[PDB]
Amino acid sequence: SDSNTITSFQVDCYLWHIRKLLSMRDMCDAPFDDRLRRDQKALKGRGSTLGLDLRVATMEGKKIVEDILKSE
Amino acid sequence: GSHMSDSNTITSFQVDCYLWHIRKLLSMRDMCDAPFDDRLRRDQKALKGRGSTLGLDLRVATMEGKKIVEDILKSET
RNA sequence: AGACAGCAUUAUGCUGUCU
RNA sequence: AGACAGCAUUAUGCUGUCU
Repeated sequence: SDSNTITSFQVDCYLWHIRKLLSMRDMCDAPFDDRLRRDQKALKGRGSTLGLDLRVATMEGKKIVEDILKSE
Repeated sequence: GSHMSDSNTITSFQVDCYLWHIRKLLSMRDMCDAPFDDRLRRDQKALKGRGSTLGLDLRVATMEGKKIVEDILKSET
């Protein structure tokens, strides 16, 4: 395993989760939803390549993002 | 005369600006991999083009995006 | 050699926004 | 009709992780 690869996957999962929440509240435009769909497929493959549950990785990404924002 | 776009087009741009800022922080702390930086560089380009088309300053949209992201994260239940 | 993701360029099809 | 961003598919060149 590569730390930065893992970290970047978990962070990408968390930001997808934020984007998904925006889309579910019907607050995004169609190209935003198009990127949502592309990235969802992409994260399934990245997670499977890494042997990581996407839900757990999303939770870890949240922790990471909170830390890097706290350090601002 | 001139019109600002629909609400959702502006919201998506502001959210993307703010999420670009979060991603950039990860890169500046050397916590990302190389493809992640590749996407960072692509999207910084695209966001400048979008902001120009929209008549919006991405530095302002970033701060708006910050508020939108926090209001939906707090409201998440 | 394979799996996976991306970037760049290309061609084709399309979506959105603005004018 | 144009500008911008994107999505899909194609081709070419790369980058990264894993086996």
